[PDB]
Amino acid sequence: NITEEFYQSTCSAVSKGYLSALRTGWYTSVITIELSNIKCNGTDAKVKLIKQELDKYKNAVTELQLLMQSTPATNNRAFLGFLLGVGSAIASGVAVCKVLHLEGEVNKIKSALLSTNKAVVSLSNGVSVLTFKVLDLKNYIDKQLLPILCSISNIETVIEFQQKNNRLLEITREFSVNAGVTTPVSTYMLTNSELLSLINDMPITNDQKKLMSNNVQIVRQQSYSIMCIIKEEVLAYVVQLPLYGVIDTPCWKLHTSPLCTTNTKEGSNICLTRTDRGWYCDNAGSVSFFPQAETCKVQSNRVFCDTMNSLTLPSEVNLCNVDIFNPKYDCKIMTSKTDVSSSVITSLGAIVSCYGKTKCTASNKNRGIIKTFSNGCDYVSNKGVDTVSVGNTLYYVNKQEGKSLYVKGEPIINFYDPLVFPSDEIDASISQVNEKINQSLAFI
Amino acid sequence: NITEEFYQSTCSAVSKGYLSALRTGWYTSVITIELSNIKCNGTDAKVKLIKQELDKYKNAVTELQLLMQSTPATNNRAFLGFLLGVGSAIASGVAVCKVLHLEGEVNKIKSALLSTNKAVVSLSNGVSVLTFKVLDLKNYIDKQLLPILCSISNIETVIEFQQKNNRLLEITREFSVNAGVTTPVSTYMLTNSELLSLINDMPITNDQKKLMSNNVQIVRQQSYSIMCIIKEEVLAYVVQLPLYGVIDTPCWKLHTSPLCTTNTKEGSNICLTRTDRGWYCDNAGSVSFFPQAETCKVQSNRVFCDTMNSLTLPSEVNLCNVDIFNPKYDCKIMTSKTDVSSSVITSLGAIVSCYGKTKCTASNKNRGIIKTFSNGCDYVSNKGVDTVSVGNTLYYVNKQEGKSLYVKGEPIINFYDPLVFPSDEIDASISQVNEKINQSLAFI
Amino acid sequence: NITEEFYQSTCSAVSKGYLSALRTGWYTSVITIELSNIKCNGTDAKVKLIKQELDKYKNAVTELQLLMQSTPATNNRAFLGFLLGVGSAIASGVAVCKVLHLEGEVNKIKSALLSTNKAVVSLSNGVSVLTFKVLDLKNYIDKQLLPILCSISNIETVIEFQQKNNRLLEITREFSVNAGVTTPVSTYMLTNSELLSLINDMPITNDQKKLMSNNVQIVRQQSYSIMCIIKEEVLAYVVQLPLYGVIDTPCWKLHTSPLCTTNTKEGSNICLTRTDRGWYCDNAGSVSFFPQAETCKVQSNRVFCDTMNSLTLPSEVNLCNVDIFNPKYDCKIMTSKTDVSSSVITSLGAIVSCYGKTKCTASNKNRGIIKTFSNGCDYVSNKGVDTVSVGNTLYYVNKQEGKSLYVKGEPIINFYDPLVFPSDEIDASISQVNEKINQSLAFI
Ligand SMILES: *[C@@H]1O[C@H](CO)[C@@H](O)[C@H](O)[C@H]1NC(C)=O
Ligand SMILES: *[C@@H]1O[C@H](CO)[C@@H](O)[C@H](O)[C@H]1NC(C)=O
Ligand SMILES: *[C@@H]1O[C@H](CO)[C@@H](O)[C@H](O)[C@H]1NC(C)=O
Repeated sequence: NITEEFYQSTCSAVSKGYLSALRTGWYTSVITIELSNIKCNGTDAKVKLIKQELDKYKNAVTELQLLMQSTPATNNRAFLGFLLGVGSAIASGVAVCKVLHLEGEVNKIKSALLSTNKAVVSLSNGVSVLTFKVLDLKNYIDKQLLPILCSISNIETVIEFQQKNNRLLEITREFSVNAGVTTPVSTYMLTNSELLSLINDMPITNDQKKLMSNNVQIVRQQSYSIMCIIKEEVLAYVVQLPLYGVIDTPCWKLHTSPLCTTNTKEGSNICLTRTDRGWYCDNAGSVSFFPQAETCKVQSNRVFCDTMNSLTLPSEVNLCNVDIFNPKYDCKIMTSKTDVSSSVITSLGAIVSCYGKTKCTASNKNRGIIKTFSNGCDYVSNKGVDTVSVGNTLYYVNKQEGKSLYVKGEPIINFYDPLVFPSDEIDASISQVNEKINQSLAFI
Repeated sequence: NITEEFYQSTCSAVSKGYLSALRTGWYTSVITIELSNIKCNGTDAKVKLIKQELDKYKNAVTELQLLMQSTPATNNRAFLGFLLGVGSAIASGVAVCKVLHLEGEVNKIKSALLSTNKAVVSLSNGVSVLTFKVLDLKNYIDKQLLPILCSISNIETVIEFQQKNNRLLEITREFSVNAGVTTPVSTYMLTNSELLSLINDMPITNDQKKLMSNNVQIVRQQSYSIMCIIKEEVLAYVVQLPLYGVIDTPCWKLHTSPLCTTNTKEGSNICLTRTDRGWYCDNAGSVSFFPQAETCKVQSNRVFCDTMNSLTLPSEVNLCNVDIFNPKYDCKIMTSKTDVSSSVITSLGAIVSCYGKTKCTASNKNRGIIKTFSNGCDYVSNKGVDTVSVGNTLYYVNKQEGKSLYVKGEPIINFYDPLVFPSDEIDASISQVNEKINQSLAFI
Repeated sequence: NITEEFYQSTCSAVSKGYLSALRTGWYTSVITIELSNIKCNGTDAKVKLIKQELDKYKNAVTELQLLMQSTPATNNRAFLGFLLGVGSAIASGVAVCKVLHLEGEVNKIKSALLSTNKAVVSLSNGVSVLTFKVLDLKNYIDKQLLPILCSISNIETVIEFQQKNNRLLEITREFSVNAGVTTPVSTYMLTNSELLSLINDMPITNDQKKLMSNNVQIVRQQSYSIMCIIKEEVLAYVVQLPLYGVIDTPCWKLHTSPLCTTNTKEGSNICLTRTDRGWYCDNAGSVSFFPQAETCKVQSNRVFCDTMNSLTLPSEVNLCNVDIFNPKYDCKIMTSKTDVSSSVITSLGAIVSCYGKTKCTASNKNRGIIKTFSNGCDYVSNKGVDTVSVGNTLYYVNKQEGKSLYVKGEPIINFYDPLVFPSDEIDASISQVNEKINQSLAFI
């Protein structure tokens, strides 16, 4: 299943054996709530609580109408994460909400949901969306609360109205503190049973349905709830769900740590770090590279990522793991003189970069220290090891089952003459450093 | 209204036509909740629920008193975002909460709100703050719950007490998971009707009132709720609201993308990227520049930003868009050899940086691909285009109405000799690169 | 108590007088909720609300069981913050949740909590954890709701069941929008009274107990709630609490701002910035350095940090404050030509970097401007000063009591010849710049 390989030559480790679940597109659906357009002298304590809860309903509608006085929009951005492009996440959902403001477009939705709660509607611009009516407050108020307008009430209707109205109030609270765009999509916007049935009635493959149904918590974190329109007794908000066009392709996570020399005199040390760490997944002949591995969510061996946070690299980028000096791909590195100690916890072990006077160890629960790292970059597997200490920092290692492979090799930092080594190169590569050394050497 | 101009020479696009709403200061207000200092043998099921809800009230007060055992403080920080300064956001509100601990200062507030819920109070240090009493639990408990202390109760008082007490419990929950400082300000801290009336009774211009009232959801996201003091049956917490001293000045958003050469042999390419992307707004003879455009919130054509996240640049910075080689301002760029493909979704179109073997296209809903980008930096408008693909990444473009202008020009990267081009310069400019090239040329 | 020293030579200020509270480890506890495995024809309005609330209970259990279809895991990352290592925060808690899936392990917990709500249990792998039963829904349903299965009910049982079931529903909502791992730990996962007693029954020093009890809001923000297992009528989720192995050691916060020359001709200026800003705390003969001071939480004079976000540096790093040219430690700086104006609000004052044509002032509430900064880097104390203005940005200063010391000195940027000054060095030091200048000088 999950395996790992550490490369002593480049101070890096690769965790193989994962499967992909990349979000490639969006599916926009319209969630609706039918409202009541409702306009005594009694002071009954049972009806006073009804008038109180009914005023919470009037204010919620007014608050949401005041909220839609403008076009919904989220804040847009317009190691190697700074190389990414800039997208507009809710651009697809906003385009669907723009259509619902066209005249007669809401009446098309209101009539389709007249005899059922769930319907597919083709909009005027051509988009085929799935529409869902999740709360019929119009039917409840006009059939139960209106016949009391008095003092013909009971305590059982006060409780039932507070329950039905509570969802509208909570949806309002979320939109009020999020400027009408929320993520992840809470259970008030879409309950678990509603989401599961929404996924089932969705035009996707059987493999996409089973994937989304077995990982609904991830689907929520990758969805947006966009407040849309209140018109003609209909409250509509667009839910924007992820499409996983890439499923079950190989994925692997590259971990990197600084590789420095271990000379005794302080300051005369040179360092080198592979900057291409992150998640990699095979995707359509290329490799989708996610520089900020903190953007992907891992469930057992499934990896959920968003292509918006990816670069599309040639598959030859994998050669940097075996031979960082290969002539087919220019492997990205950074150079530095900052030889500070740290550790990187991998999927099945821990990389340790111990330099200077730092105390680096690997311990077990009952027995204590079992390995003492010397100066340089080293690695230990989580088999038999429970914690790793670098300086004053205690790292817990991941206790997942898997086999690691230690690939011995000469650290490539030893191949560089420190006198002509180009320190302080942040976005560099093997060929750039060689081109810079060749200039410094010719100038001597 | 909204227009856009793409500059082929520098691979950048400017979106003009926006209006400003910059937060320049803070207005601190004091929100109060009057508490009851309350100290049978019956087992009535109606009174047992009252004793349960009353114990939730006692614990909430104790939890908030335990919360104020120290001075409230938020975590402080002390492309071009690293050039920003460091502020203390709640420093103004904390100074107001420090005054409320002075003796007799709380009694001044308690007496001002005796005959009304809303009052302006001048504190001892000279600050004139607006005080609001939003919940009188003291009056409810002492007039309704105290007369039952028994078993003279009904179910209608159990429900009404749970409703009034629920707000205090929720305010407590928020402060417990936020260390007494919350943002945005939820509807439990300040309801929509309370906030709107607070804005109305605020000493500001009529233009500031209408702006804040039409964008209350933004005012929440730019406000802080600071837990303050519990003393003498009074629960006080400071709400810190934004002041928009700059309103309706021109704003524009600068989008930049890497500009590289398109030579066939891999690695021999040089790249150049304008680093001055972000939001720009005219402000008091200068230009307020926001390097991280993700910090500003856009509502239709209004742009809400915080001057704390801005630099104050000369208005001559606008010359970099027309002539990046102008002698009046040193335009900021970065150099690199990393020619990776990406796209930047603009307000009215999309910039495409296609390099190497990447497949870059622009498509429509029904018809599919309509443009195939060649190697280099190019642009397409959202008119007729719905999606843009770079590699394995699908970008949805913004469907907002507006007119774009394509300004043809020679890409400035072609003006540089690659042999003496200074690659890997992150925080550089046009003059710095020229000064570095002149040194490499003189040394040959 | 709190003091501050500004160094005019290096444009930096140190705030001394704080005490440490560094998280060094984790303590995992198991929170349990006993569930009821429950399987009429009446339409009574009192029993219909019971069947409604009972179906919310069935769905909550089903939703949580569907949530555990995989191993819980959070998104992992694998000025000087980029030098930090990479940990797995919930690795310790996940290893405890992995043990609860072993057969018979849950039955050990179920029997220990049979006669009490609070117990210490030694697991099969050897870990001694504290187990807590916080909700016995099994006892409530089987003793009160089961005897009605009808129409023997009252309204007092509908309210009491909605109250007890509400906590399970809220715990479910949090786990649904967080993929089973939440932080901070809300009051639904662990109430304030439960947490305080959990801290009391914890195997730690008396000093750790009093510290955690007086700062429970911080303990929440540094804890994780990990959804674990639902097996044999037991709902278990692991709460992972911080261990503060370092307490009451000296801490100080280093603030830095750009130091530039003030020549009249634009562009001919060189800049220099100390990059070692952040929090420093004495820790076990070394110094724990936190490069991103926004990760530490300050309560009065106590500083709560996490060693996972720290580097372990020699105590000689403190010499950079008095003598940045000391031969014992290579002080980290960055070089630049970007002379932009900004301010840094310190604990007791404000650093001002005024360059070019920027208007930099320091004002008071009633009197207005009292100091006008000239070009260069300067400092003002919060005594008598309420606000600081740099350009169009208004900074409020911290009004905390304390004494500042202005240490006069020649700005070290004046010691460098601009013709051979190495601009655009991001991760550099004093010795690196000298080594680069010596090369440029020998080449002339
Ligand atoms: C200089 O370039 C040549 C050819 O590209 C290469 O073989 C040699 O190793 C380079 N020199 C250094 C010091 O990297
Ligand atoms: C060198 O500097 C001069 C004057 O500043 C300028 O005209 C020339 O273009 C520079 N050379 C290069 C290669 O940029
Ligand atoms: C060159 O190095 C020597 C010895 O390390 C030092 O004394 C001198 O100041 C350096 N020169 C410059 C310009 O920094």
